[PDB]
Amino acid sequence: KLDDLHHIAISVTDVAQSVEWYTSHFQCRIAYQDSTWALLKFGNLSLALVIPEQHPPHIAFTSDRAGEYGSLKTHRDGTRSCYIQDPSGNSVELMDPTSL
Amino acid sequence: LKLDDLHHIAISVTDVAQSVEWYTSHFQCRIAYQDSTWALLKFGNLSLALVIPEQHPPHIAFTSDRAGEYGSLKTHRDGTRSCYIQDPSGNSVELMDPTSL
Ligand code: NI
Ligand code: NI
Repeated sequence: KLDDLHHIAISVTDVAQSVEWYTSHFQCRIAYQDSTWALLKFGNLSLALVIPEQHPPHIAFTSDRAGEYGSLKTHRDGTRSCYIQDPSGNSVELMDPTSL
Repeated sequence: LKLDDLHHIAISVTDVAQSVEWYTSHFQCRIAYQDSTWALLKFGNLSLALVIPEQHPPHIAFTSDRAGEYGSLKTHRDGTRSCYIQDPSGNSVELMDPTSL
């Protein structure tokens, strides 16, 4: 039972400009969008386009042991996750599968 | 109608050996490939690549029925094919020919 990626947040310089580009190149759906970040649903996961000042980039995994690495925070959408960094300084989020 | 997939992500790390240890410790994932310049970790729904940026550039790869419409496809040693374009912010984007997978 391999852990899954849940979503990847990459830095962009202009959210509307990015959403225009990704949706014209890729078969995807705009799940959420304002002026500081956007979320694009793909078939196997979702891609957040983020202004790093407003929403830092990161990669999120599901983990049965997310709690063992940090205290789970509850988000407005009802899911639970915590953040850590890998040895390089990359932001890694561990989603609580039970909160999905 | 049918959504495209993210096929893999390659993120920059400072040290491939240590990064492999960390990810394989924190997550249920399989090492699929590894050298001193990069590694490929198999998760459930895609693969994660850990690259030294100066050897293998970080990028996100998507499967696309129209990959060849955006750039000339390149058959890689492993048989698969893909082009590389750039998003407005300069993020490297690889498009995979689904028939080559
Ligand atoms: Ni997140
Ligand atoms: Ni690639």
